[PDB]
Amino acid sequence: SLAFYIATFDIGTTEVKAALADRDGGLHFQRSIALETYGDGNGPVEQDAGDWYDAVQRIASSWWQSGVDARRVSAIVLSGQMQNFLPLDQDHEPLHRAVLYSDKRPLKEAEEINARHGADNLWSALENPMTAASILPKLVFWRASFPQAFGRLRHVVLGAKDYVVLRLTGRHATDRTNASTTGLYRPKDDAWHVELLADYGFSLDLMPRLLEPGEQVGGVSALAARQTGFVSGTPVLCGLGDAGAATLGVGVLDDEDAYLHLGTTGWLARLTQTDPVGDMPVGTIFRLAGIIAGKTLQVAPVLNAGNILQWALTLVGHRPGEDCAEYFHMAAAEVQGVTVPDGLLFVPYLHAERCPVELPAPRGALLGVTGATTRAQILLAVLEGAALSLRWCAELLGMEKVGLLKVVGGGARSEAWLRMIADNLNVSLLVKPDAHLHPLRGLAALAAVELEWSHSIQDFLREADLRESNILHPQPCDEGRRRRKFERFKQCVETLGR
Amino acid sequence: SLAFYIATFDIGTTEVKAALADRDGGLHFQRSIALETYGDGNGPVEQDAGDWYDAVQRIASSWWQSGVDARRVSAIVLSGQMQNFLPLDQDHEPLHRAVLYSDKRPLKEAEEINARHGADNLWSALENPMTAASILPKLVFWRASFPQAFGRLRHVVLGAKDYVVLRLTGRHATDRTNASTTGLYRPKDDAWHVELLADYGFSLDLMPRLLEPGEQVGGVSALAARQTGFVSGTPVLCGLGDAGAATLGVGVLDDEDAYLHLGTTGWLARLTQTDPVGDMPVGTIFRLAGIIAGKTLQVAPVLNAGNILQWALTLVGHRPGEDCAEYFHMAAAEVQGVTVPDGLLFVPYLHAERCPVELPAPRGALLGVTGATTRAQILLAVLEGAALSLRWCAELLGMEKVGLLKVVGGGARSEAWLRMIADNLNVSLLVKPDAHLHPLRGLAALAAVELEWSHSIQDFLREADLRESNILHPQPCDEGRRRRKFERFKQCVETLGR
Ligand SMILES: Nc1ncnc2c1ncn2[C@@H]1O[C@H](COP(=O)(O)OP(=O)(O)O)[C@@H](O)[C@H]1O
Ligand SMILES: Nc1ncnc2c1ncn2[C@@H]1O[C@H](COP(=O)(O)OP(=O)(O)O)[C@@H](O)[C@H]1O
Repeated sequence: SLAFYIATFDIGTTEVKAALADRDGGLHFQRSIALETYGDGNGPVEQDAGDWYDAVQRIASSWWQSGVDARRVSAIVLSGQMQNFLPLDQDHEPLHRAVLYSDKRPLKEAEEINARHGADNLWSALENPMTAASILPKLVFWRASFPQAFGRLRHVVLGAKDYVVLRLTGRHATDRTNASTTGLYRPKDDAWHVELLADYGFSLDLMPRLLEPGEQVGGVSALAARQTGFVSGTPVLCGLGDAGAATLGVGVLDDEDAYLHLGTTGWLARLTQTDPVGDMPVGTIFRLAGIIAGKTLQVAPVLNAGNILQWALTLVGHRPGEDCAEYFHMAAAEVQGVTVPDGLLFVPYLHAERCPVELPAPRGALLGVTGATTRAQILLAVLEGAALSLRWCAELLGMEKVGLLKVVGGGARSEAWLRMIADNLNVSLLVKPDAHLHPLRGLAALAAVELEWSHSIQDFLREADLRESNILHPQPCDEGRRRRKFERFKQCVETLGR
Repeated sequence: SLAFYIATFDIGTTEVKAALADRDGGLHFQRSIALETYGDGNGPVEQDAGDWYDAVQRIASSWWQSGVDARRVSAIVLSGQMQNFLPLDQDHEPLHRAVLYSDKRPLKEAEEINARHGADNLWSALENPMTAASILPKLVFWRASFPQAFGRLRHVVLGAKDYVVLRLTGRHATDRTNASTTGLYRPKDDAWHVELLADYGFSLDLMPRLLEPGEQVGGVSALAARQTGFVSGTPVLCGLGDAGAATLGVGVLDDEDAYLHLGTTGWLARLTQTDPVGDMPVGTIFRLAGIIAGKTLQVAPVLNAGNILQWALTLVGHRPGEDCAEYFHMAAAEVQGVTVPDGLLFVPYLHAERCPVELPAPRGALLGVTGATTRAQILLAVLEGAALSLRWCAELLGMEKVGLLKVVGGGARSEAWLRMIADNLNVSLLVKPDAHLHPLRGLAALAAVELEWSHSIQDFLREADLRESNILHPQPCDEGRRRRKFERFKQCVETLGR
């Protein structure tokens, strides 16, 4: 016999990762192409969409030239950045650089939209945040500044991998998981928010068609075949937003499954059965549809995360231009066998925050310092404080029934932090290494089901897994005492607001 | 000719310092005897009074055996600990260990006294604090626990050097500066608080006679001559409390002269013309009489001072048993050329405080931390925060007309701190080295006037001074901006109180 593969891609924020997936869950011919970002962190966060496809071309070229036969690639499926704004003309050419999710320039427009429609009405219909990062504001903001370009507007792409899917098949579509993030989509009606788009003079024709991740969008076109070297007619599946693929990739499949992304920034996620939406949160809470039939990923986005620890390296003598390796090492060494006093408390919002609280301005403090306070206790309180933010998020997400938390990211390198998190959230943790491959595993599994390589996604992931860890469980604690420090921690955030 | 000398002593908290003073302001045959303190910092702070005299004997012996002729000693004068409680019997023997000023065990008794008499009445009459450290509470507390000993009570010594003066002459006296500290003395009537002592069943006979520092208490008695080797009849002057002698010693003589003691703990002092006492302060403010005719030293006692800096060495890696030298060095190096952000604020009450605020419990915090905050900025903010406490104290003392601040103590070793203090208090500083000799210079000068060696104290100090510095002046500042950070600093202390 001969090997067949699924071409998997992630169009991520800083790079494009790819691999050819065999039926046994093996990921081969792994590739990585770096993408540039524009804006220098002064407000704008943009990319040239062509770079994404350019990246896909380069990877496919490198595959054929590495002896891979494009006919043995039985399907193409991608994940990528969610919540983009990308305006295209009639020939599918960008009218503007892609504006990324982290761009939040349109403050006044989001304010207006919320005022005009009612925040409770919008929340009630979208089940998600309407903020400066949402697509409607970015679209309004753009129409006003570029009226000519706007005249030529024909399509609005809302996820990075959707553009590449467009380049490949010539059809404009997206997944419900990504749609959720946009603040343009109604989960309950399963449709774009018609009256809201019409009220601002935007046609439905601008919207992509909604598709299941496993549905075929179309086949690779003759032209795309010439551009990439894929075989014309090779199935291109819809795929899904990277949050969806990453969580699928690590086995987040069942009710009360949960996930934690601990990078420079982070997010905590709880999968559950789709329920009637509750009252507006006083903390940005996403509810992503479409990852599993009948289930919703409840996500709390965290802006102060692994960056809190990174900051604290200053405490052990780190300076602006130095490699951080030796300092993470000292910090870990120093907090060994240390205990944090009930009175010592670190509030970790060194940057503006969304969850668990809206803080447009930082609120960073070290409280309860006495003469007996050591630097080691400080370092630890930082981890504790960061973990208390996380417990706050879990409380918002309703995670009291979650048994196990899948953890990814560089943040998990702090053994001391993990311990803080398990203990304070009172949940077990399992670390999942190689976070860059996760969305690819998820995609490969959904593709495998569609190709009839496997009966289910679950079955697929569990096999690759025999291919290759000990769960970390919480120490026993004075529930009630950890709980009192937790409430005080809440009172401190409020009190620091004056 | 041949040298004549004044025997000067300071009966301090941790040691007895002494020297023979010539007429040119020279201090010779310097001695130091260490004293032990009992209580292990668990509440009690006591010493054996006999140790004080024992120390004086040993020093005088060492003088005669070093070729000094006791007849050339023309007067004996001492300073020492103020605000002691020392109960003696009819033979002048202690009925209890001397209870030092820092002892504050009698919480309930001070509370009772204040309730019974009115805090405003007491303040109005005593012009000083009535607290657990005051002599009346300690006396009540002692009578209740030792009724037998109390039956034998005949004299109550209120300053350490007064006991030694008692051992030397056989007369019981004290100075008005020390009397002030006791909460038993009425400045305006110039007398002990009769109704207050009588109301608690204590006779006036227990009180020492009030004397000027320069007045002769008596001559060395035959017996004391045998015990010490001094010449019988050698004048023993009354002398004064160490705060009085230390400030005299450095030239604090004129209205709006000021003084700063920056040790582990500290105090700030402003000399001014005796005025009608104002309303009770919400911050422990002493008003000491008797140092200069018609003038009053206004003192703010600080409990968080050089100990704040000492604590901060933890930040640069200091650990419990290590020598501190190299760490003070790094901290100084690290804050060089650094600026403290207007938003970064350190509240330095790592221990309970009296001035500028009553804080029975610590209130230590680092506020306004952002991601850009460095350790160096932290170190500096600590100094700034400590200095802001000091500015608060100056504001309480009414120091807006003070031109120059005489500074003593190990605290002054931080060049960076001095700069913070000058800038924030907006006053010039002059550091006075060898703080242990200060009370001796002061005593020697007052003695010199009495012996007709010099026409005035001022004249005396200014000469020794030709024997041997650049004043440090404040940088120009946005008054108004330093002032806004100062007010915020006040608001933060209150807000941290919940
Ligand atoms: N050696 C380490 N030990 C502890 N944490 C680490 C270490 N190195 C990196 N980190 C953490 O990794 C975080 C970023 O991880 P990462 O997964 O690359 O997220 P991101 O792609 O968002 O920057 C940092 O903020 C830091 O706290
Ligand atoms: N090398 C130094 N540099 C800066 N400050 C110093 C240094 N060494 C000692 N100190 C300060 O000295 C203070 C104590 O000084 P000191 O005059 O002996 O007062 P005390 O007798 O009350 O303990 C400490 O709290 C510390 O901050």
